[PDB]
Amino acid sequence: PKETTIFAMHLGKALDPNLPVFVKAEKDTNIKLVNVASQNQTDQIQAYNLMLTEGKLPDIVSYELSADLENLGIEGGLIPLEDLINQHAPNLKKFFEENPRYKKDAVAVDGHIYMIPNYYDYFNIKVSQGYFIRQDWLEKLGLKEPRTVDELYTTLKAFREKDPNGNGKKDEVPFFVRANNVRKVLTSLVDLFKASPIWYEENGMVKYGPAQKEFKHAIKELSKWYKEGLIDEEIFTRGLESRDYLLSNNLGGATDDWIASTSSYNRNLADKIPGFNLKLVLPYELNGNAKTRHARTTYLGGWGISKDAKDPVSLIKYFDYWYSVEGRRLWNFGIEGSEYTLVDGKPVFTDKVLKNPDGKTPLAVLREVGAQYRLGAFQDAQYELGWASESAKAGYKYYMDNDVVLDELPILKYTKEKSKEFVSIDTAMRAVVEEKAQQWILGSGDIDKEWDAYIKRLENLGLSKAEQIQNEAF
Ligand SMILES: CC(=O)N[C@@H]1[C@@H](O[C@@H]2OC(C(=O)O)=C[C@H](O)[C@H]2O)[C@@H](O)[C@@H](CO)O[C@H]1O
Ligand SMILES: [Ca+2]
Repeated sequence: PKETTIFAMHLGKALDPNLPVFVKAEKDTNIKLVNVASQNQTDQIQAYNLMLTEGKLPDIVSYELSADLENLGIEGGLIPLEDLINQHAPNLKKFFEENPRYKKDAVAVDGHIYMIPNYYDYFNIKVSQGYFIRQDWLEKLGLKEPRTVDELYTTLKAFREKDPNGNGKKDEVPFFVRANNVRKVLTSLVDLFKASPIWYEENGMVKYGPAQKEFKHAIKELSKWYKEGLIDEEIFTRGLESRDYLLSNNLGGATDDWIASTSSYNRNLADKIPGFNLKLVLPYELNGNAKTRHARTTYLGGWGISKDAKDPVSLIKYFDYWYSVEGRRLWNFGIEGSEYTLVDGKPVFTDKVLKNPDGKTPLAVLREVGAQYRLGAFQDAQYELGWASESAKAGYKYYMDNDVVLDELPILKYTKEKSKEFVSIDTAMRAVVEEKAQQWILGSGDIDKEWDAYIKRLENLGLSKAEQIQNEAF
């Protein structure tokens, strides 16, 4: 039994090594994880920053912000992994050989690998979020499916004012989102208005979304919709249970969220809310613009081995376990005999996952056992297709066939000084954006009055230099 410290959080939860997935991994690898993040910590960014001041680094450092993680490597906090992989990680060695695009995500500008990313199965499923609306509420109110942002506005107003759930109460929450930080709230609100809360590419150039007039318009509109009760008054505080709560209580009318899990509610709530039909629609058009910037990335976050780890060989073997057939299946599907059984050598989920008696989504059930826990593993789309509804599967194709999805800007990588400065600027600007966007949407500040000063503040923090760094790396 090898006791191994780790910093690991995901979706606001510190990794619990007693979860079934990690107990099995412990048996198979003899690695016993001990988290340095405690169970009452839910802010991964603040926890990571605090962790950096605590002295000795944990053996394994997992983090969702890969640019920060790579900077830690460049500074010597994380060790290079490439020799460790070549000598002791045959599964990872093979994975990088077979997948050059994925290998590119793991290699820093200086040629070292400081982290193993958590890869999506991008070349099998590359869409992410889509727009959903309560078709049964449309039918009840005699309304057509809205196809433009103005029509959405009018439709949401009808949801708010005309009691579509039929209970005589003004309790409807027309548009809602699902998030565990301010960035994710903004992400699922501003795409409506063809804005972006992050960096994006435009004709060969890299631009900062929150500095654009499209973002100003998005926030100004959202402020109006907020005041009129068309978007959830609790958007910034409701947290990751928002969708579960608002749909299961027949309050929510529309959202922007991941296609498979959001599609699971029709079956999930069919008995509880007769006629419930939360239906995928193409992104609403804004003056003819039919595009969404919601796309799956090749990876999200990653983990590395710190300079303070006593036994890195043992740890790279732990990293490698997740790329074995059995280890990858474990990460993706949970435990054989519990979450799935093998049928002709292929995992098929059980009723526990597919027909959960407490209305948990299939993905929610899988996360509860430690499956899909973001570390540095490789997702398998067969897991997603294994619980996705027929409507979800048709939905992927709907979005792809209609060419509405714009690829995400890959995370750019820089040389050491530029990387340190970019992350510093990017982080400082993020704080300003998230402060002002809340103030403006909630009505405590006036965006028309304050926008120019906000832009000057971003510039003061280094927006132009960040723009230059981004475009050199592009
Ligand atoms: C890597 C990871 O855990 N990503 C999180 C998202 O998970 C995706 O969610 C869905 C879905 O249909 O809901 C399908 C994908 O298979 C799965 O990877 C998602 O939970 C998101 C919510 O904000 O958070 C990501 O970190
Ligand atoms: Ca009502």
